[PDB]
Amino acid sequence: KLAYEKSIEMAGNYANQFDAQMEANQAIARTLACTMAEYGSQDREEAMSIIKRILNENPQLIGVYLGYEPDAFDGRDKNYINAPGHDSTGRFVPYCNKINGPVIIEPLVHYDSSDYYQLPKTTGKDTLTEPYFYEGIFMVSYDSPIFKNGEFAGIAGVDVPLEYVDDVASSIRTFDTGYAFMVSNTGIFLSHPTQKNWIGEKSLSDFDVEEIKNAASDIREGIGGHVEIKDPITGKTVIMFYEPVKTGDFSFVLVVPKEEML
Repeated sequence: KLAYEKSIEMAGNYANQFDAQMEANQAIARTLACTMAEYGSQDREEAMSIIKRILNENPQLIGVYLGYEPDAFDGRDKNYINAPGHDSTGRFVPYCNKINGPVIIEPLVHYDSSDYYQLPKTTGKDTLTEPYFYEGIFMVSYDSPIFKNGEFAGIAGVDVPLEYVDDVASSIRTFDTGYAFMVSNTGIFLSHPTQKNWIGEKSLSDFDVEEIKNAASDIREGIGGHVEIKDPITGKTVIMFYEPVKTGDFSFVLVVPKEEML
């Protein structure tokens, strides 16, 4: 009980440690969105220089981007069809990034259907995607709607790689063999000390174990808690403590062998 409470606080502590940098990342996209909502100068090259500077000043990001509705940045998509950083629409959709090493700007893709654009568009709200792999890079995307004259004009977003999560989480130790990992709001592993292959690929809700499914429900709803999980075949019990990460309701999880705690 002294053991559980201390573990509850430690999980909460780490959850908020990860949360802090996420709030900062979210604030970058949001402030870029506020700024572009007031931006009347219509200078595409200048807007691409602004996103490239924000990228280069934030080493924890891998992409900074804007994507606009037809003609909503400067009324002139027809003049930018297939220009550098554009596609065949001429919409202003520059994705400034260093996914492949060097910084380049190429057009966003799937903005007519993918959540990073469509959720801001239909909800009017800031959003954080679930984690995914793109071109070999494990990441999430934070996006904020740009409102011009009270109408949705497009989004400002930042892509955030998550490799550092496993670097940090998988070296956390508690008691004798207690360990830690982070998951996303739908329970997708962002880290794991031994199963690198679960990262980005498996979810808590995939485990055929009542207690783990129950943890994943709470996690989905932003709820902290703990469960006791007994392995009938090894006889070993662990306690799995999970505490919400407030930005996106991800979750920081500590797993502790019950005997070590008493």
